Amino acid sequence: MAETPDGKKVMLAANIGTVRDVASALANGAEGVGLFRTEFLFMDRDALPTEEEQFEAYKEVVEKMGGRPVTIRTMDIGGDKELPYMNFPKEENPFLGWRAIRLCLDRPDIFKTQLRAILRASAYGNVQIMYPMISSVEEVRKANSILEEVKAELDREGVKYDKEIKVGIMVEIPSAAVTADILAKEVDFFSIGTNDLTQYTLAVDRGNDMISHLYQPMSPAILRLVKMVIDAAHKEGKFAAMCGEMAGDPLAAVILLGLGLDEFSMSATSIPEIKNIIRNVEYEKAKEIAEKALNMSEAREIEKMMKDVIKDI
Amino acid sequence: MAETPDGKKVMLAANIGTVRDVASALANGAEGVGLFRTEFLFMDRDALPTEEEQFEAYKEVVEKMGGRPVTIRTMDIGGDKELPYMNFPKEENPFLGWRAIRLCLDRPDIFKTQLRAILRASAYGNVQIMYPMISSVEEVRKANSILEEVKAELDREGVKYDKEIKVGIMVEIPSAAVTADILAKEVDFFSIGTNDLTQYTLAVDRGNDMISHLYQPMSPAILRLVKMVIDAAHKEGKFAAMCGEMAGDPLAAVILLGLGLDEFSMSATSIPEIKNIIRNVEYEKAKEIAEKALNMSEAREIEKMMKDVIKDI
Repeated sequence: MAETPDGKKVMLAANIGTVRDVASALANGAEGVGLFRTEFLFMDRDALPTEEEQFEAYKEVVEKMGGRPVTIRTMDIGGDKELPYMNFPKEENPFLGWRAIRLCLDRPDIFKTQLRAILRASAYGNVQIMYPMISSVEEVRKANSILEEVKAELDREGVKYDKEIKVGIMVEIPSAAVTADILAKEVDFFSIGTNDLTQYTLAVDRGNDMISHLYQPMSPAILRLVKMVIDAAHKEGKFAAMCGEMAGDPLAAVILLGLGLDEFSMSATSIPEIKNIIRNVEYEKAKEIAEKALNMSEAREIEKMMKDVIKDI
Repeated sequence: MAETPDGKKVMLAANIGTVRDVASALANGAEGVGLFRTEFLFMDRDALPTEEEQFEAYKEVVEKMGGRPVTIRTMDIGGDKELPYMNFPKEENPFLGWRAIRLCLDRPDIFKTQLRAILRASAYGNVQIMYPMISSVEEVRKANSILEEVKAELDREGVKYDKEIKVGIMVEIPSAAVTADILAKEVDFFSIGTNDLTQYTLAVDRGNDMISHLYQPMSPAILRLVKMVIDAAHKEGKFAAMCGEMAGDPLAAVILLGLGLDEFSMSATSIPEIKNIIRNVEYEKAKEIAEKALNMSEAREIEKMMKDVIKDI
């Protein structure tokens, strides 16, 4: 398992986007699913996914992971996507628009269908709910209110769910990182989504060819937001995960270990590589390295240092 | 002067978008021009503004201000605006795209023409340069390198500029606030652009009516970034300004004052109103109100508190 020579234990989980992916996740040592993307259930179809179709998908993954935690992220879709049954409005900047949790709060019918399926799946294993695109504690409160509604609905129908199901949020909007202490009081965990956190924090559309060079997850700015979220989570006794691609990056492994990240979630094939690094760097050394990294000025300084750290393999 | 009874002074400046705006600024008691928007020189024309046209504009504002500091912001335009001669690319998210300083560093011929006019204008008064849409220190250093190249050009041409000319940045990308301590080593001042800082920090397009209830400049997240910038500037002996619309908002005046903001730049008409608030609130009391505002969790609590604070003045 991923434990430093001096005894610091971390959890390595897998990001998946379909029911099939569980096989590779376990074969590569995944202790759980830190990010189950549910977009496969909504894309390339002409009507919304029914509760039962969603339930069967969630159920199969939850059972095949054999009690390991499965963090299911609710729909993270906006008008930038091709969905004919949705009818999205015209948006000049879709990435800053009506999408994901914002759409769900305005379309409770979609949101409750997915929550009902996830909750019913939690009766068969270890399930966690994760909201995307959270900007403020007020949104989490509204989301959790509809979640309690669905619980009450299933209660009235005689349908079982895990009453202790944990609910967390993707931390991908900068306001969520800067107010992590506030959010920490309302959620059971954070998962740092560095992919979009980098895009919003630097104001850089990764899909834009002309400013690609400005997209730098390994930047002083994002690593300071990472530390912000981890510390706020720990101060409230909650655990901090990361499902962005940084968690699978060997150059970031030692920094994240040093910052006290509880859970690395990544593409399954990256798990053995990160595990090896964790097992070959003391937690006390990693803390020093993360401390140096967070006092650096430019992403290049950090890259060179970590390259030298990985070089010492 | 805008000074609290117990002796805390702040500088009240004016935002302007044309040359003629300077008269109103002086008439309202502006101690400077905290933001000279230069978009008027680029918009609604068929060709780039020449150095001499820009120079004559900058020079007149600088002279009429009579030695008061004039902060001139370089071009802040992207493909969201219609400018045929710029040949902007089609972009999915223009606000996250190739604009302002990112364009200037890719098109230094445009950048140097404007910097040349600004530098020449500084021979006639108190001029300061401000870069928009800075996301990293790497960008500031790339922009300053071009500035020094322009200084060397003027030198060998025998043209005069203020060799002590101060250079600062707009703080509107979240990463710039999170790395203020790093940026403070490379700039002479910050100016907080709360308008765009709010949209980026919350990942909300203010122009999106469907989610415009999420646009909240007076949220904990934004005010915490403001404090971040102010503290970082002061640790390096620099001053922190705000030209975003928050600086002209009477509700924010006491918080901004309490956080230690050095300079309030606003539409000239708003200067007397903010001045009256500053002079009728004790700095010691303002610090406590700011501390409370930053410990709060919703934009509702803060605005509700501030409304009472400035009714009781």
